This record gives sequence, structure tokens and C-alpha cells, in this order.
Amino acid sequence: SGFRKMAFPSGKVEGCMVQVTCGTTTLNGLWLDDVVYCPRHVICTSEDMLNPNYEDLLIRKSNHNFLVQAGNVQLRVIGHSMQNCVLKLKVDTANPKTPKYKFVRIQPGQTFSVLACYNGSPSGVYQCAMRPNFTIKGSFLNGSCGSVGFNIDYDCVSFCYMHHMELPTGVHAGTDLEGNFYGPFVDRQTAQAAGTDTTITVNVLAWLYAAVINGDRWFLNRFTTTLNDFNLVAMKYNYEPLTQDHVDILGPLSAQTGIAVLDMCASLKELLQNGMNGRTILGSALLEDEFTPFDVVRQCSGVTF
Amino acid sequence: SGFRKMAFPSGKVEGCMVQVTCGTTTLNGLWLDDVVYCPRHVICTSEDMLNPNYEDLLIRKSNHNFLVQAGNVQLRVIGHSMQNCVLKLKVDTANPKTPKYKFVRIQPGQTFSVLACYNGSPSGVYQCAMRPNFTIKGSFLNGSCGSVGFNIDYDCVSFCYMHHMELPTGVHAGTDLEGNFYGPFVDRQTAQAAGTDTTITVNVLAWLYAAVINGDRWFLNRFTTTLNDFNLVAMKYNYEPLTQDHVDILGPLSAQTGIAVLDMCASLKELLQNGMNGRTILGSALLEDEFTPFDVVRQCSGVTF
Ligand SMILES: O=C(Cc1cccc(F)c1)Nc1cncc2ccccc12
Ligand SMILES: O=C(Cc1cccc(F)c1)Nc1cncc2ccccc12
Ligand SMILES: [Cl-]
Repeated sequence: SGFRKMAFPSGKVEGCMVQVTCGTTTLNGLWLDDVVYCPRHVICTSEDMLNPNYEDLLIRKSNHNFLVQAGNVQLRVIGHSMQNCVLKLKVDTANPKTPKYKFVRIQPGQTFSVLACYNGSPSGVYQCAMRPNFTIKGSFLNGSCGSVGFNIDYDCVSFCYMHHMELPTGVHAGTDLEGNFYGPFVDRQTAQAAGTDTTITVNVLAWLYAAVINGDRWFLNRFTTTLNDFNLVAMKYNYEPLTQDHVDILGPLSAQTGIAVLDMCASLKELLQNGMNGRTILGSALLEDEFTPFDVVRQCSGVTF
Repeated sequence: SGFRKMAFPSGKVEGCMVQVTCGTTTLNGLWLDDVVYCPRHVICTSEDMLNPNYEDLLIRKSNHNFLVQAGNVQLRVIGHSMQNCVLKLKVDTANPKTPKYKFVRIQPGQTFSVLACYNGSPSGVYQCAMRPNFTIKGSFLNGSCGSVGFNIDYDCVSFCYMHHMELPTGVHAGTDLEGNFYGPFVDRQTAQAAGTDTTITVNVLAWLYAAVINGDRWFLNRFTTTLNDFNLVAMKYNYEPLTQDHVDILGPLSAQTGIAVLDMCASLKELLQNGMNGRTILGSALLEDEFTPFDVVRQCSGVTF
């Protein structure tokens, strides 16, 4: 019993964090095998940030301009290349702590653990979701660039995010580990704003099923809804549209609790209309949207209470 | 920017988790140096749990009755002893991954990271607080016994909790690493209940300072209060008393934000009497009490380990 915002154990990622310095700029790098991955903006000055020509800034650098520190050991850079917005520094030592890993690009609504780092040293671990507007509501200070987001299903680390920047609203933008940004963002100091964010509907439904599994049913009602009527109501509360894919994905949770997906949608519609009336659901007075259907099945018991 | 419920990096603890099996019961153990620590109820059958005589159950066991598995390696138990509610299994191999550590007993209100484990394998990490009623609102399923709670101070892991049981309300009870329970609990299958809980006042104040640091100031007001008038109001809402020690500990946050502790107390008093009026603070419609003043400073400064 209980339901917490739970991150993956960070040990496998901690053994990959290094410090990358280029001139006066220091940030984090991810050392996997003989390659250190980091944001390409480590080569920029604050001036270079408005309209940086990364190809031009990079061609002026040699391997010895990049200082890589793994604990108290200086790694030797023997090559460098840019792939999209990530800089790949080839080093002369393979990381002996390299876990089984993959690079995965995630979709909005997906969750992941973030290991926040400063100077190549891990500071904390927290759970995030990729918002529908492609930002993440992280907790990052200056020096956190290069910190990564990941999932660890089995003993394989799936790296899905590398931190690059903080937008003016305090939310964060970054790339996958191939250097492709999530969203329309650029690694430039030019005016950029996060689009209007919406609630991850499929995740709220998953979390309502987590509440039913843990013993709570106060929010259920005798009604059902069509998928289209649900979406018409949901969009008025800035909720993402629920697709047939989402309905299918919620199948297992629906079968375990005995509550049809469209019946849970009816409960959600009523919660949006009424609020909670002084009640909580899994210790929360707001509808939680940073647990996916997969997270709920992983955390909750296979036996409903 | 941003403020998340953040756990310590769990890597140093992950390298200590082992599986302990005694008969049909499998749970988790903490392997530090040549000793594996685990709940003493691992030696009990379901019938024994009704009224156990642990000295009598233990004297019937030999070293070879305890199977300890560290990854895919079977450790050989060369001795066994009980200290309060923890069983200490002496093994022939010192854990090469033993970090710098201490066993510390925490006070209610103090926070710690929990590395939830099943079959000696870490599954997730989350942050929680020792409630004033000595329970923890964890997320634990069957097989999670022996999972530990910890903090990190510099490079030293301070182990403060070992999981033993779940109470009927879904909340959790355990011991320090010396086997002393937090709370008036016993490791026996008998009628036990969590007492009425209260809110950790100093922690709510710390979280209000975190909100102010993060640009959420709508709740600030021109008013101040005396410590005694605040405590009279706080007692009415099932909030823990605020002591002069709590006022002192929040001093740095009072100085950084310019809001005196008693000035923040008058904001809290107004929130208790009037609610949030449809507003949120750091994305929450409830007053959060699982961040200590130290947690707020650490996260709002980027301390690494
Ligand atoms: O945003 C940047 C640098 C930057 C600027 C423009 C484009 C970039 F790609 C990168 N750094 C930070 C990242 N995360 C959190 C921060 C918090 C405070 C101050 C800086 C923070
Ligand atoms: O509570 C116990 C066993 C127990 C029983 C009586 C006294 C004890 F000291 C220990 N184990 C569990 C721990 N956490 C979560 C659980 C969830 C479901 C089922 C068991 C769970
Ligand atoms: Cl995805």
C-alpha cells in the first residue's frame, strides 16, 4: 500500500556522470563506453548564445580544449564530434561502470527519473514527465546542464533526456541523447516561450485507477461517457485529448479494477466539474498527471483492495 | 528554478542491497562490511508472527539456514545474532562496495530517502518524512521488508530506517539500524494502529520559503505574530508546535527572502483559517510538510554527493 512519486534507483547513472569544461564554462557529461555526451552549448560564451554558429565555434576547438573530469581523474579527449545539439567527446578510457543502456526518444506524457548534477557530481533524483508542450517541470539551477533523464526497466538504462536550458517561466527544455530537442526549442538565448500546457489525461486516468487499486472509490459515479463527449468536456479544462490508443493502454488497469475506461472517464468529468470537496485522492488535493499507466502497474499491487 | 520532491542519489545504498531467505520467507538485507542487517521477522512463519519468541526461534537456526544472495553470488553466513528487532548475519566476505556510513536515529519531521527493494534488487527511490506519529507514508508491497531509509551528509550515508511492516491504514512502520522501532509498534501480527497524525509545522514553513524563493508570493501578508499566538492557532489545526529551535533553524531562509519566521507564521495562520482560495503553492493545493529547512536550502543551492 501507499503511492509515491518514485524515481528509478540512480546508481547506474551516477557512475556515468562526469564534469566537462571548455574554457570558463563547466557543465555535466554522460560517460558511456569511450564517449562523453554533453550539451554543445558548453563551447559558447554568454555572448555566443544569441546566434551561435556551433559548426564555426567547434571547428576552432581541439581535443585538449575539452577538460573531462571523472571523480578525481582527468580523462583524455581523443576526438570530438557534434550530433545535432549534443557534443560527443571521444575519450581514451571506456567507463568501467557503463551499464547496459539504450537511447530512447520519449513522447509527451512519458515519465522519467532525473539525476540532477552539478560539476559532474549527483545532487538529487526526482521523477518528471515530458509535458504536452515538450517542457519538463524540473528543479535545476545554473550548472545543471548535461544532467540526464532516464528509465531503468530490467537492468537496462534507457536515457531519454539531457538537460540544456531553462525557459523564462522556470520550466526546462532539453534533448534526447541524439541531440534532438524535445519541442520547438533551440539552444539559443533568443526569445522562446513554452506553449500553453495541458494536463496529461491518460496519466490522470491511470492515477485514478491507482487510487481504486489502493482502496479508494469515493470519486466513482454510476455514469459512462462516449470518448467524443469526454474529449469535448476535457478540452474545456485544458486536458489533452484522450485517444483510442490511450483507451487501449488503460485496458489492463480497467480489467484489474473492473471499471471500464469510459466509466473512469465519467468519474474524471465529474471531478473536473465538482472539484474534490475537501477530499483527497492518494494524498493529493489536485489530479496528478505524472504517473503513466505503466508506472501505475509497476508500483501498485496486482490485487485490488 | 523549480522545486521537486527530491531523494538523495541511491547508488551508495544500491551496492549494499542483498536478498535474505530463511525457509519460505524472502526479504531484503543491508550488507555493510561483513554483516548483513535485516528484520528479525525473517525467521518467522505466519503462525510464529502471531506471538513470536525470537530468541527461541533463532536458537533453532544455524548459519546455513540463512541464504544470502548478493546479485548472482551466494554469500556464506558464518554467524548470527539479534540486536533489538534487527537480525545481524555475519558473512565471510566484506562488501567491497561498503560506503562511508553511520547508523543514525532520526526525529519525527526529519526526511530521508527510501530505496524500495524486492528480492535484494532496488526498484525505486522516493523521499519521505518520519511523521509525528512515527509512521512513514511509504509505497511498499509484500517483499519490501528490509528496504532502507537514508540521508547523505558529504560522502557518508547515514542509514536511519529499515522497513518492517505495514499498518492497516496503509502506512508503514520500521526501525533504526540498531533495531529500535520508531513509534509504539511491535514486530508481531497483532492489532496495531497509527495514532492521530499532525502536520510538521517547521517543514511547511520551509516549503513556504521555497515557494517564495521560486517566485510564488501571493500568500505573503503585512502581518506578524508572536510564537505563542501562532502555537495556539497551530494546535487548533493539528499542527505540531513550533519551537524557538524551529525559528532559529529557519533563520537563513528568513534572511534570504526577507520574510521573518513569525511574518511567515502569520501567512501560515491565514492559510489555515482561510484555505488557498482556489490557488496553489508550488503546484500544490495542500500545504506540503515533507521538506525540512535543510532540504529547501540544499535544493535551492545545489549541494552534491
Ligand atoms: O538555460 C541555461 C543556459 C542556456 C541559455 C540559453 C540557451 C541554452 F541552450 C542554454 N542554463 C540553465 C539551465 N537550467 C537551469 C538554470 C537555472 C538558472 C540559470 C540557468 C539555468
Ligand atoms: O507487514 C508486513 C509483515 C509483518 C506482519 C506483522 C508484523 C510485522 F512486523 C511484519 N509486511 C509488509 C510490509 N510492507 C508492506 C506490505 C504490504 C502487503 C503485505 C505485507 C507488507
Ligand atoms: Cl514514450
